[PDB]
Amino acid sequence: IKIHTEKDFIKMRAAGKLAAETLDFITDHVKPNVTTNSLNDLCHNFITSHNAIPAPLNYKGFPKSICTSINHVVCHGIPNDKPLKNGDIVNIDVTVILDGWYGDTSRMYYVGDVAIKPKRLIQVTYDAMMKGIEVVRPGAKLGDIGYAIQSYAEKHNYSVVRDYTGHGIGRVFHDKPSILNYGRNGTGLTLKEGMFFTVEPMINAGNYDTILSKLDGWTVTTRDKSLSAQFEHTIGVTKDGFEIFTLSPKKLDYPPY
Ligand code: MET
Ligand SMILES: [Mn+2]
Ligand SMILES: [Mn+2]
Ligand code: NA
Repeated sequence: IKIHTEKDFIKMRAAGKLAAETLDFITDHVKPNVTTNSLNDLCHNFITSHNAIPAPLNYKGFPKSICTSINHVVCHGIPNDKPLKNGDIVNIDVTVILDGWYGDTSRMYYVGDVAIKPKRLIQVTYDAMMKGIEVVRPGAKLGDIGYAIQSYAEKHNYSVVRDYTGHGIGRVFHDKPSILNYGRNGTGLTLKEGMFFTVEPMINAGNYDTILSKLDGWTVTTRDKSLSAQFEHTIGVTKDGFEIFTLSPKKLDYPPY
């Protein structure tokens, strides 16, 4: 696990800011009848016009510049030509590379008028992410992150996806260690100043089991077809706490926006 210094923190602040600015920008474009392919092109040109690279583009063959995951899609959805429908929920997940450093962040968006139950799932997911980030400091352990997220989700009768995790990040997209979204207090490796990683819980309204698309090699869905929501931030461990690199500059942290 790589230990970074202040010079690298400066670089990660800039990459994370741009990733978060991409998500602020896309907000007003998420409407009924818009396709995820349209949203991908909007984000692509925003990213590149800011002197940066969309990390997902051809990453392990991924065919688009962002991930867009609708309703029972858990993560890694591929932008396509289907119109978004009133009542849908969508995760938009952006990663930019700026001067060689990766900024990774996602948020949930409402499409038109959304029902009470999807809105509850979204809110719980955001809150759970923040419970996880909030334990981070040198001497805390990875399992403390997972316990905080899992406890918060499960107290609301939701489940935590096990098969996909957060990750180290910096000059690499996906580095050590794996940041599990479930766990037990006081277990796992010890956090240290200078570590960078993501916190990206996926929370299901039903059971935690997921399925990977046999057809596109990427799209993950809930096995029970229940709704799933996700938020993500890129963070760093400081001398006595954490720093989030991907905060929305416009304070568009969670919907409604
Ligand atoms: C094809 S990019 C998959 C990236 C994943 N959504 C992440 O946040 O790491
Ligand atoms: Mn991401
Ligand atoms: Mn990530
Ligand atoms: Na979803």
